[PDB]
Order: sequence, then structure tokens, then C-alpha cells
Amino acid sequence: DIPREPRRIVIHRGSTGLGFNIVGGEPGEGIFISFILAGGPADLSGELRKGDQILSVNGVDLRNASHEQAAIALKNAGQTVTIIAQYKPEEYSRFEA
Repeated sequence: DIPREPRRIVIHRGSTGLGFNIVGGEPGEGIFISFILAGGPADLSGELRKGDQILSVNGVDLRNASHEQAAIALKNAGQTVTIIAQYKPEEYSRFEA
């Protein structure tokens, strides 16, 4: 199974951006991966999972980021991005209808 400790992942921005969607809310609710595009930069890696919490991007802490703050940071992270992710499906589940 997938590790539950934080994991360092590197994504190369492409035509589809980073190739995943995030869900979140107000600061403190957390930033979670809600969708990964097949064949996109985040699938290619085989490392990221729906339900991963994004703890940081290129050293920018996103633990208490709002959805809007995380979206900005991800878009301004550049062409190559270091994501530190931690698999948290139980916390992610509350966002998924």
C-alpha cells in the first residue's frame, strides 16, 4: 500500500498544468488532491494519489492554505515543482460528495 509518511514528489508542468485538481476551503481545512488526469504529469509519476494532502510546494507551506492560496501557489511554482504529499483519505473524504 501507499506510504502514510510525507512523500517528496517532483512534477514537470505540461500542457495540462500539473495534471491534478485540488480541493480545499478556508485556511486550516487543508489542501487535497481531488482528481488526477490520466496520462498527465501527475499520473506519469505513479506517485500522487487522490486523497493526498499537499503539505508544501517548492518549500511553500500549504498546511493552513485556503483553496485560493494553494491554487495561486501551484500556478506560480514554475515549470518543475516539488510537492510534499501525505496520503489522508479519511480527511479528504469529507470533501467528496
